[PDB]
Amino acid sequence: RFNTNDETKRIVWTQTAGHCELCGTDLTFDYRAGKPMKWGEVAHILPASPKDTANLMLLCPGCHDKIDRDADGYPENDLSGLHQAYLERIRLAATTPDGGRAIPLIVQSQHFQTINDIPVRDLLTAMSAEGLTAFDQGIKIAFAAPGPRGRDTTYWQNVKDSVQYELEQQLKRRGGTYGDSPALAVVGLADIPALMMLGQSIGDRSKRLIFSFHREHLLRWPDQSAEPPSFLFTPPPNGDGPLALVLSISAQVPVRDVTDALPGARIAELSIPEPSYAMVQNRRVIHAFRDALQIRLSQLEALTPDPIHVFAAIPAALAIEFGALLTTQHQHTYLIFDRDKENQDRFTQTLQLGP
Amino acid sequence: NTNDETKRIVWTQTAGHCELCGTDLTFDYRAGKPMKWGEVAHILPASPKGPRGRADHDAEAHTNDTANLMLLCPGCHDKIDRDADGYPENDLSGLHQAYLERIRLAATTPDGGRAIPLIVQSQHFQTINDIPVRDLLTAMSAEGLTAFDQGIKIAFAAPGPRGRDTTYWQNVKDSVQYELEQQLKRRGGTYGDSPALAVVGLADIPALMMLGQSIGDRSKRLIFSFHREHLLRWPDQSAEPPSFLFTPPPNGDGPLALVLSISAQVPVRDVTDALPGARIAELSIPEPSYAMVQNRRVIHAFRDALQIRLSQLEALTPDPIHVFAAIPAALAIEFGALLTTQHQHTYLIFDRDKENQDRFTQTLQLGP
Amino acid sequence: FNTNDETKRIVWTQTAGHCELCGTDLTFDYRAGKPMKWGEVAHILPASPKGPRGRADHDAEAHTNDTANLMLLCPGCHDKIDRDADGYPENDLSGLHQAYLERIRLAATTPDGGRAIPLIVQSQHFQTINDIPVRDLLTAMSAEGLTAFDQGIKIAFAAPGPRGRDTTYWQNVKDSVQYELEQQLKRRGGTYGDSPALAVVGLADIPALMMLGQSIGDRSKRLIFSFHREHLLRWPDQSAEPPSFLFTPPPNGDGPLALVLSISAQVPVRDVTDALPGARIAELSIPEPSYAMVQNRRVIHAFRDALQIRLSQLEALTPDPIHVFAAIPAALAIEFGALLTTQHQHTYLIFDRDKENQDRFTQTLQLGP
Amino acid sequence: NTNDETKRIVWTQTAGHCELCGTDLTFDYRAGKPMKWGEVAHILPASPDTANLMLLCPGCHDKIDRDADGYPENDLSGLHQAYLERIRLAATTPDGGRAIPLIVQSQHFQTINDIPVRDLLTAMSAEGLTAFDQGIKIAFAAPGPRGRDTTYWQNVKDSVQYELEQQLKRRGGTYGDSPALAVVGLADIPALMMLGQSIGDRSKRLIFSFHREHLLRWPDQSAEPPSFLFTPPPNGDGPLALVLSISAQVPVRDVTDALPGARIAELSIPEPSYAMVQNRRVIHAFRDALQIRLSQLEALTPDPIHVFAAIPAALAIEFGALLTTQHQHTYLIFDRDKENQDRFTQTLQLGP
Ligand SMILES: Nc1ncnc2c1ncn2[C@@H]1O[C@@H]2COP(=O)(O)O[C@@H]3[C@H](O)[C@@H](COP(=O)(O)O[C@H]2[C@H]1O)O[C@H]3n1cnc2c(N)ncnc21
Ligand SMILES: Nc1ncnc2c1ncn2[C@@H]1O[C@@H]2COP(=O)(O)O[C@@H]3[C@H](O)[C@@H](COP(=O)(O)O[C@H]2[C@H]1O)O[C@H]3n1cnc2c(N)ncnc21
Ligand SMILES: Nc1ncnc2c1ncn2[C@@H]1O[C@@H]2COP(=O)(O)O[C@@H]3[C@H](O)[C@@H](COP(=O)(O)O[C@H]2[C@H]1O)O[C@H]3n1cnc2c(N)ncnc21
Ligand SMILES: Nc1ncnc2c1ncn2[C@@H]1O[C@@H]2COP(=O)(O)O[C@@H]3[C@H](O)[C@@H](COP(=O)(O)O[C@H]2[C@H]1O)O[C@H]3n1cnc2c(N)ncnc21
Ligand SMILES: [Mg+2]
Ligand SMILES: [Mg+2]
Ligand SMILES: [Mg+2]
Ligand SMILES: [Mg+2]
Ligand SMILES: [Mg+2]
Ligand SMILES: [Mg+2]
Ligand SMILES: [Mg+2]
Ligand SMILES: [Zn+2]
Ligand SMILES: [Zn+2]
Ligand SMILES: [Zn+2]
Ligand SMILES: [Zn+2]
Repeated sequence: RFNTNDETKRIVWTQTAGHCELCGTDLTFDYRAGKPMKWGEVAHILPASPKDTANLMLLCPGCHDKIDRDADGYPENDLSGLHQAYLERIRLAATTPDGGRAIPLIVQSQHFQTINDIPVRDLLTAMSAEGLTAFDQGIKIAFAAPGPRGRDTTYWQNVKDSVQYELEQQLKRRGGTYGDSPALAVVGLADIPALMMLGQSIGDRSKRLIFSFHREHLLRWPDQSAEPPSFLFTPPPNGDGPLALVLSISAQVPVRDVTDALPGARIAELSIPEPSYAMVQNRRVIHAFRDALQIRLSQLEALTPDPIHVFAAIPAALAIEFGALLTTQHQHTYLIFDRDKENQDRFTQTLQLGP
Repeated sequence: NTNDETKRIVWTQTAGHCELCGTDLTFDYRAGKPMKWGEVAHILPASPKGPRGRADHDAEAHTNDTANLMLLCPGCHDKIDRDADGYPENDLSGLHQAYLERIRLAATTPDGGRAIPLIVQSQHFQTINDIPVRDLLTAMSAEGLTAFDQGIKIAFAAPGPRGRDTTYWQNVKDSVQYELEQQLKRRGGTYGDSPALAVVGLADIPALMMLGQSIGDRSKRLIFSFHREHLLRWPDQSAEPPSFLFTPPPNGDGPLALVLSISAQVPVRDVTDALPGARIAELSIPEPSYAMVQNRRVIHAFRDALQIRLSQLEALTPDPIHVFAAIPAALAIEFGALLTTQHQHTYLIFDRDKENQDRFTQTLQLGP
Repeated sequence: FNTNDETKRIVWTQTAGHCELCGTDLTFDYRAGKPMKWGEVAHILPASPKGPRGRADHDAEAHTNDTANLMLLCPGCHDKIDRDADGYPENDLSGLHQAYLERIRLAATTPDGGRAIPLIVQSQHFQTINDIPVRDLLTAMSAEGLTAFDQGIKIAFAAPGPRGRDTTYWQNVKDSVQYELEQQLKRRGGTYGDSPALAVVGLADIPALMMLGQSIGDRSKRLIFSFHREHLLRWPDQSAEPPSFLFTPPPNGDGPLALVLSISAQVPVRDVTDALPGARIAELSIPEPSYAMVQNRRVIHAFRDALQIRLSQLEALTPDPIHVFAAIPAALAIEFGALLTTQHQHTYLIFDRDKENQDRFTQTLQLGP
Repeated sequence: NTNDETKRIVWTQTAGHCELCGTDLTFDYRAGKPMKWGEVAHILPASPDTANLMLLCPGCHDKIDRDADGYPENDLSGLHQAYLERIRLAATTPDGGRAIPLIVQSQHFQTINDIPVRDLLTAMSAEGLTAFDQGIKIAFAAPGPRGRDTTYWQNVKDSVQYELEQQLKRRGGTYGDSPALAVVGLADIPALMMLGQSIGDRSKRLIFSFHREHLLRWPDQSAEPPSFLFTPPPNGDGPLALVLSISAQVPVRDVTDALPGARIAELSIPEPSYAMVQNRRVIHAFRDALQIRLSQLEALTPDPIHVFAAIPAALAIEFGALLTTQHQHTYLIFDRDKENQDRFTQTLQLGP
């Protein structure tokens, strides 16, 4: 055998997480089975190379005899390559909480910042529950109020440059074990058009987790277990009319309201069986919505080079993912219609994406 | 109180790190002394009036229950006990058990050899484009792949005021053919003669194809994929690859166009616009979807299908094959990997132009 | 032997509520977002002589409430110093304790000098790591009463390609200075106002830093900072008298007019005529050219005054462009460019050392109107 | 109109000074008097949440709040937020100490004088430099059958830089800054110069020097740098040799031997001593003097400068780091080959 002190044993036992390094057997199995843990009988510590605690291995008796066949406490072959690889896999898992370094971001409309102001703590506790760890004050920004020219292209561009400014400064704050940028923990509560621009700013090609505000559960997921709802599709009819995509997710949009604001519209509908305002039970719902949506958008874009007119009844989190989805190099024109308080809540064009 | 054996088990099963922040609790790196500075923290306290305390909780049973004990750094332990509402019982247990299983799965992962991590990302998007290093190494570790270092991470210079111009593609070419070769060379001694490359890319489709052609020879290439939902984790190891449907090109003369409707459906009208009179051959899947990269098998299926169709098309035209691709990043790399030596025909890669109303424009010519 | 509550409250007050050894905020939990006091008032010299750093000569009772013996530390830094007394000796902890409290005292007593946009511009044309720390720039600004709403802009030119600093390379520099920087200043626009001041530090290609200075020369409120091989972003000596700048006029003739700047080092005349045969050489120099000559911003101002009028004279002696062969610090390369921001600007051709041409001065960038 | 937590927060976030004048409002405690936190200071909103509350002294309070309504007449939000930003910057400074320990050595000095990482880490720790992972302890590779040719030295550089760059990727701190580099070297001078060639001098890098007695700790941090005396070279057509008599007086006879006809310019100190590196500023002092003279010598001739240095190890690394600019002048480094009675011999070429 190989002589070792108690500290050296406790170091080896700890760095290896109590598993044999060659076969992976959990050497703490006896304690788990209610038996006394004989640390010295259930495992042998020896050097990883023939002949520091960093070069000592933890082996089950069965594997020790296999690699130390002369019973001289030293391996016959140089097992340092496998040994270091083992410790590295353990180190990576043990440090995994480092990957939770995240940036809180709460984007609200001035209306909701005065009605349902989201406190940063509500997002931080929801983040903490999922292993997302903030390290500084969260970003809390409100969409600027539109001026005389309304929410023209300049307005929407300044909103994008503002959000991208705020997130780019914090994303520079790299850390962890590999210098990665922190994750973005983002929640939005604003009109659908503004939340789409929030998605346009953040994209979907970075470690970012969308959170959803709920009247009762706050930003905690009402049911991480719920199965995402089916996203059913109704294809558009034959014709030359303007192509309209109706999203009936939060509520069933009356197709009559869509053709009233867009006469002759060719209506394509993406819905869930029973629309409900709280249908965002967990983040997997948001992902499922994206997948189903992009599949249909590819089908609709193939049906026309003309703009796709969107009439959406979707929760806030889905409005963001929608916007984020449309951040590829490819860009098709989408004309976002929203119920306009200035026109009796009738659908009117609010935002144009892409060319 | 927790006995010594149970505390030793807590230290062992956690690998001596803080379960909430991941700090190494077995060593002081500032002064370099090995020391124990972690604390075995109780989720549910002994006294019902302690942090997370409850009336009918049996403090005698859970005093030595490993499901109730966490290895925490001194600071994290202070925080969870001084904000019991911010760190509720359910929150801690879920993270607690997730942390243990992550370690246990690493300990029981068979060694899969060494590989050089390679992240290649661009900046032609109007949003942040950043692939986390840890996620690639985690994905690798799940396959028994370890690295002597965190590997290579190349970011293409962003497009200048003129969009993706000649200067831009010159930089992309320099990044793939000079920067990468130089960083791989400097890793020559550490990784060996023919080391495996664990590659993940999220960059221009024409660029990823150039990357593939450059690494297409590097024996043992492990293409990983960035997924909008699962990031670097494979969405489904058990998912069966889809059918790669092919449409033969129309007989006659005209530029032979190769359209790939994989992540989405490429409207034919966009191809003929940038290449009129084109003879189009489409490789597609029944349901084009950004999310279709469920496992490396799907990538293996695409190369096998594409390999055949490239052979057919390459023997149907003398002139170049004009490519109009809507394909995931992982498959765009595998496209180029087939053009390294198994398909030495000239290929003209087109791509969407933000400065020309989304029209297709010629980008890189990939061939001998 | 116990620290009373008044003293512990002083310790928390004088440290700004942060750990003196790792700098974490001990007044707040950022993960869950609850204001909480998770710091500990640690004792450098312990009460018991057997404690970490214990001494028999130390009168425990006398210094139980002595701020000089009491450090606010996070719980982890406290365990480490007490579990490795050999590695954290009392004189090192005392020295760090005083350094930390003095830096707080200096911040609290700095008069408010306004806001400024931190701007870092660095290249990658060197064969070593070139990285200006962000904290060091912000700390130099704060030392001058300048604060910022964010950590500012940091632009890192693309590394040269396989062909060295080729045409593609200098195009990227142009795009980095004229497009990337302008785009990030526009995006900061609003937060900082209409005409915000720029706290700019550079360590990049001499021609690139001049083009930078030219771009930012119009935008007033320019505060140049300097990376120093010894003092980093801190000015070496605010009280140092700027050096005198000697101007050698050019000889009369029809040859190309060359401006030679010998400030960081003496530019050998043979190198200027090697690259520009028959050059009429005018020189601005300091008595002892040195890499470390930028002792304070007044040095940069002296270089401006010493040269502003001389550029007017030289432009009158030739209609052709002026060829610049400069061995100057990064901060002065930016100031030079800022001088080239006049109406009907005379053209300047910047030469630079060329690693591809055995260190010969090669023509790089042209700077004009 | 504030609670005791809000006051404790305002007092802790302002470090206990008035935000307008900067007086230490804890002065009464310093004078041995009980602290009347409520009588020595005023907490008042910054404009006509704790983030928008100011700590002021009574005198400064009576000036801004003249109408006694409890609010300022003018908006002091700009000054107040600037003050908190400055305090925050100072308090987080220990976070700017993230460093990478690098101990580069030759197998000879490694076997004869292995420098332990502990000794580097404790010296770093005293200067506020805090390592976050295992230190990098390297040994210069052994030469092949071609010796230490240009290939060997390019592998040395590529090896150091690859490992250095892998740890600099581990950004951190408050602004994502790359960690500082804490480096000590104990190897032959040419190898130490190539170490400097690798790290450069344009990044947060702090050299440490192994001292015979004081180890990796500085002998005297108050010691003023020595005067670096320069002897101009003789006029002639011979080879220009630069002799550095810093740790010892180089015998010109040994320079003439290795270089017949050498024109010797010398940089030395009044009393060459192996212990002259009393602190880092001595190294900075050596660089400045050296560069001022190298500029002078380079202007004399385009011919290569032959270096015969008797210098401490830390200075050898700084010399190598100094010659990392775009500009490059050929420098031929001569070391003593122990296989020739310690006769000087060219071992390394730095230049274009
Ligand atoms: N035919 C039709 N019938 C009914 N509504 C229809 C419609 N056609 C379109 N709509 C609109 O679709 C969205 C449904 O409401 P929602 O709550 O499910 O989603 C909203 C939305 O994403 C965004 C902007 O709200 P608004 O502009 O009112 O848009 C509304 C509604 O007008 O904020 C979300 N939001 C509001 N309050 C919230 C809260 N308390 N908690 C969480 N999210 C909340
Ligand atoms: N008619 C058409 N419809 C839709 N797209 C069309 C098209 N005609 C061409 N295209 C292009 O096909 C690619 C589809 O997107 P994708 O994600 O499936 O594949 C991309 C690609 O491989 C590479 C460069 O991106 P891009 O230049 O946008 O190429 C896009 C798009 O422009 O990065 C991948 N990528 C982007 N964002 C990602 C993310 N968030 N996560 C993981 N991978 C991501
Ligand atoms: N005959 C000659 N002799 C000496 N130099 C000569 C020459 N002929 C030309 N030159 C050039 O004069 C500049 C002197 O160096 P400097 O530091 O005083 O100024 C530089 C410059 O302003 C800019 C780009 O550097 P570079 O391209 O190397 O220009 C070098 C050098 O090539 O960055 C500055 N810079 C570099 N490294 C730095 C550091 N570590 N810390 C702070 N600032 C640093
Ligand atoms: N005429 C002449 N007279 C005296 N020396 C002369 C000479 N002509 C050349 N030389 C050489 O100049 C260098 C001065 O020695 P130094 O110790 O002051 O600095 C050395 C050097 O930087 C590097 C390589 O050492 P070496 O190869 O012996 O080169 C020696 C010596 O041979 O290691 C440093 N180093 C060695 N041991 C050390 C220790 N114990 N503590 C701290 N630093 C130590
Ligand atoms: Mg059991
Ligand atoms: Mg054996
Ligand atoms: Mg506890
Ligand atoms: Mg505690
Ligand atoms: Mg203590
Ligand atoms: Mg403790
Ligand atoms: Mg008042
Ligand atoms: Zn085993
Ligand atoms: Zn922790
Ligand atoms: Zn601390
Ligand atoms: Zn005052």
